[PDB]
Amino acid sequence: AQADIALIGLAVMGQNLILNMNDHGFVVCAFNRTVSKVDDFLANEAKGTKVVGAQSLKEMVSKLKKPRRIILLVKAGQAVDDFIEKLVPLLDTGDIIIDGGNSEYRDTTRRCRDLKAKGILFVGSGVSGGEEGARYGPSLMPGGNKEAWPHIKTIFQGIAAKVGTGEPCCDWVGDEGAGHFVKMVHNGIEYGDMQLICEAYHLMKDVLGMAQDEMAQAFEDWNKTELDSFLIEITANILKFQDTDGKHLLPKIRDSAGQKGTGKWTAISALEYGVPVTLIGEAVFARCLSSLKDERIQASKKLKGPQKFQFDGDKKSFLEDIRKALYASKIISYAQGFMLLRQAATEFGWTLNYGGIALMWRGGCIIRSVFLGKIKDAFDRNPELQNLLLDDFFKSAVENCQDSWRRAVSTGVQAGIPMPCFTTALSFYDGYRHEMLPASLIQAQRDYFGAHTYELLAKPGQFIHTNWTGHGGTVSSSSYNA
Amino acid sequence: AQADIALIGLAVMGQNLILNMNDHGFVVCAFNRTVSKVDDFLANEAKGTKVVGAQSLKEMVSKLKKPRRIILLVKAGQAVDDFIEKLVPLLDTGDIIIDGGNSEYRDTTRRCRDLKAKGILFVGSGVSGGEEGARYGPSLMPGGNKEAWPHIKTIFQGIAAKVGTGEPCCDWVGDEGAGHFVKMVHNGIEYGDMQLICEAYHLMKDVLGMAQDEMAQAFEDWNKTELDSFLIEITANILKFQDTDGKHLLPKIRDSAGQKGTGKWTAISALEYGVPVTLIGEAVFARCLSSLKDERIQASKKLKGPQKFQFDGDKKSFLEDIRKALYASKIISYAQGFMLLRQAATEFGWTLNYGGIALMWRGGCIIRSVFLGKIKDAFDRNPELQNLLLDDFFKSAVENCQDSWRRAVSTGVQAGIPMPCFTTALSFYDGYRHEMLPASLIQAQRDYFGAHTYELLAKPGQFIHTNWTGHGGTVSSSSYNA
Ligand SMILES: NC(=O)c1ccc[n+]([C@@H]2O[C@H](COP(=O)([O-])OP(=O)(O)OC[C@H]3O[C@@H](n4cnc5c(N)ncnc54)[C@H](OP(=O)(O)O)[C@@H]3O)[C@@H](O)[C@H]2O)c1
Ligand SMILES: NC(=O)c1ccc[n+]([C@@H]2O[C@H](COP(=O)([O-])OP(=O)(O)OC[C@H]3O[C@@H](n4cnc5c(N)ncnc54)[C@H](OP(=O)(O)O)[C@@H]3O)[C@@H](O)[C@H]2O)c1
Ligand SMILES: [Cl-]
Ligand SMILES: [Cl-]
Ligand SMILES: [Cl-]
Ligand SMILES: [Cl-]
Ligand SMILES: [Cl-]
Ligand SMILES: [Cl-]
Repeated sequence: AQADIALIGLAVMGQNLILNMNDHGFVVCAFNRTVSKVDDFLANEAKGTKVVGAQSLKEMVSKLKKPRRIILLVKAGQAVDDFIEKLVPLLDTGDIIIDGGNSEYRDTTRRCRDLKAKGILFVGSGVSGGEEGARYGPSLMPGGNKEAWPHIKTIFQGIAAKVGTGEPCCDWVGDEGAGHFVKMVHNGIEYGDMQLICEAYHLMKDVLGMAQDEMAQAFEDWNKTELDSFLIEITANILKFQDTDGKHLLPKIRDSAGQKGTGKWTAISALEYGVPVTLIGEAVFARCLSSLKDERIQASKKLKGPQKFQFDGDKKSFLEDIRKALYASKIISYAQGFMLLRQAATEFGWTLNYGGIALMWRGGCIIRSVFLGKIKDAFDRNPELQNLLLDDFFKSAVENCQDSWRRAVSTGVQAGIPMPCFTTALSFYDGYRHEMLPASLIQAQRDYFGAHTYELLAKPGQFIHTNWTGHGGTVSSSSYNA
Repeated sequence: AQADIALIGLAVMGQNLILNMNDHGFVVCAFNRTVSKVDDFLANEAKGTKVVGAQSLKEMVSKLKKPRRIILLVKAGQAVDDFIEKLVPLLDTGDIIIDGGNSEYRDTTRRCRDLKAKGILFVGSGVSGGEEGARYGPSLMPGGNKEAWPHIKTIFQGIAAKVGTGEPCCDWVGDEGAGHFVKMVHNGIEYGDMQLICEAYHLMKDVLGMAQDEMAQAFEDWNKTELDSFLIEITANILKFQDTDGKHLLPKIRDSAGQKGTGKWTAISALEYGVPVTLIGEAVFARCLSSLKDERIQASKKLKGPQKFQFDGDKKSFLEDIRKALYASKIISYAQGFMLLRQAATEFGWTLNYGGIALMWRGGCIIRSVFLGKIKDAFDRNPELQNLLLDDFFKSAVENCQDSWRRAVSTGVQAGIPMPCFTTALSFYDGYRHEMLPASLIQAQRDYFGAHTYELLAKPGQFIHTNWTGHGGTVSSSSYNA
């Protein structure tokens, strides 16, 4: 019983998080399905550390101080269940397993309940920050069996990104799958932000005809203002980056985006619970569309765009327009994200601290933005805040960007530039701010062909069927949603 | 053994389909969970028919000619499984159960396999056309256990809508859940169409300031050309329709769209299998957004739109623009739908006849369109057609609408009119026709923060990790999708 904690999984996240814990003075026992990788790790990256290895689960468990604490950082899915099944017979009541991978929240909820019945404390925790964050200070979103929290708080908050006054970007999120749900939403917002950034870049490149380094500079400048954020920052660096041959690397890269599930899950959750998280939807679909690379090559030969477009305006003015469009859309991204969190708390009874979640994102986090503090403030003033757009800071920002936003989109449309996210964000804003929508026509159509019934504005809750054609029956469908 | 067939479920679809079969000379045994409704039906709507009723399943089954044929038209979900469980003990090998409701295809696949093992032939069939279609001639999309097809073909094709030369809008779709899958896609396309129509109506109302009856006329006119279709037709009727007090009915209707699952399922399937069916996604979320009626009233108080917009152009010219925009977007809706069908065939091994499916939609069907014949022709010319937009008829149509399309959207944007479907449709067109997309930047970002690796254009399939920051490690994540 010499090791403070064990970690399973020796890819980018596992190796780096191990070294982080080591640097903070914790003895860590490393393990991996492919056992050869343990030795390779101890002989290289962990060469001069306190890290110890195991050749088997049995051995790994035996090295742990009680209550034993084991972290899993492996590919999400069956692998996590595989390890749990093997560990349970080796563990004692009160022992703790922490899944730090990108697992679906429903899986986490299930595992949490199963293991609790067996006396084992299960934590499902989101980890943000990628390689760098794992190595030096990640954002941690722990949820599950809170009985575990007291036994992991010290390590977790110990290694977590610290901000300003030294406050850790890691606090208990809530019960069962709450941690992984929050992490899911984190990735939804991330997907959205990345896609919007791509659309800005596409406008800079193809409407304004800017050079790679010129665009790098634009992002670098944007990073000093309201758009101050991790993603804007690295985009600037990416645009600057030169390959060993002196040419820029980005233009050499294949334009087919991968995805590993979290974005998709966010969109699916939104659909299942009826939350209009439109940006994430378009972001995921945009990745799918880019995957059709071969099709797009084919299509580019037959489908023509706007034939006669030339940008005849002030490039500098339009660049600023792009900036403001990006800012407003970024705001919608986050607002939708928080709508989804609020909906989850309602669906599952999780007591989520929205302001707190915002604070956890200030460091070691992919969606770190200068305005996360503003989000916290918003929920402080009004914990029941129904939407970020209703808070003054965000309402004002969007109001100030609105003109530029519409200008950028209209121009984009005229130029033939794909802006799935810019447009969906604006459509959402325009939809959400409208007291009357044409959805009443949808109701009329449904009642007309399917007898689904509808309600009058003047008396909501009472459903009616109308004999639209004058030749229909009286027997209608029932009024229900599904 | 006097009845030819039984049907369970006495709401709009069931009552009407029973009367349809009765008119074609088939003796039908009616049943329902709430048995009192059986007698009510025989005493009223079926008062002068050959319909017979049962007071129990046992009694209903005993009235059927072998092989026994039972149709289920009840609310999708558990209720279907409930009846199957109760029926199986009463049935003989070779008997046939037909689920005509809007069931999820995965449920249908499962039921089909389970019952096959028990000697019972299961058909899952989509039914289109609503009340009027059920009553006089529906589109029928039968799939499941093909051993049943010969035993139901006569009745099914008998009551199905007939087109032109008298060909029935009903043929065998494919194995297991294929029928219900096709039906799901049908509803996806339908949701998309309806939402597009609402957006055109919104533009007519709020940009062009047209009167109800004037807009009614516009749709009536549009229904004579390329937009000739069921939904355009009924929209014209709905706009004209006056309540008992002489005022138009539509403006009295509450602005909150319901949904019963199929649209949502389509979008989810699309996400799960990586097909960019963007229109259905926006259509479903638009309904969700409309449901936030109370929130929208609140938001309309705080969130301002474009302050200084006045339409200063030719109304007639812009009305035509809207028409062309609608047409192009409608085309995208169907194109996306068939991409999903193609994907399903691949995923599940279903041998789907795309042209045949288009033909089934020509009558008694909510998405009846004048150009369904064109879709059939396209797949005739090229059964491997990867996308409708690649066919000359559709390529040309979109090419001719393109200008008006962008004009409509750009104007809509400036006026502050929500166009989630118009804009997603156009974004998708612009994305799909582009050989190069900014997705390369997403790949760069992913590799930069998460070491997800990427490929070079010049050598696809070989994944690389780059040390973007110059201070990172060599251990990356693995390259995989999920
Ligand atoms: N309405 C349309 O235009 C449309 C078009 C095509 C297909 N469909 C599908 O066809 C099916 C029938 O649609 P519909 O609109 O006619 O009726 P519905 O409103 O969807 O369902 C009402 C029928 O389902 C029965 N039912 C509800 N819950 C039940 C339960 N728990 N156990 C047993 N029976 C139950 C009701 O029986 P009780 O009388 O005892 O309550 C009634 O007979 C549905 O699956 C629908 O999705 C609908
Ligand atoms: N990469 C990131 O920037 C990022 C950021 C935050 C969180 N995460 C999440 O954290 C976890 C680790 O991510 P990662 O990128 O470091 O690695 P990864 O590529 O997602 O997974 C590789 C690790 O999982 C193990 N593994 C794969 N399949 C397995 C199976 N069937 N049974 C047992 N182990 C299996 C591998 O073991 P072997 O060596 O034996 O093959 C290896 O240790 C993932 O769940 C990921 O979603 C990733
Ligand atoms: Cl991640
Ligand atoms: Cl605490
Ligand atoms: Cl050609
Ligand atoms: Cl339907
Ligand atoms: Cl045949
Ligand atoms: Cl106010």
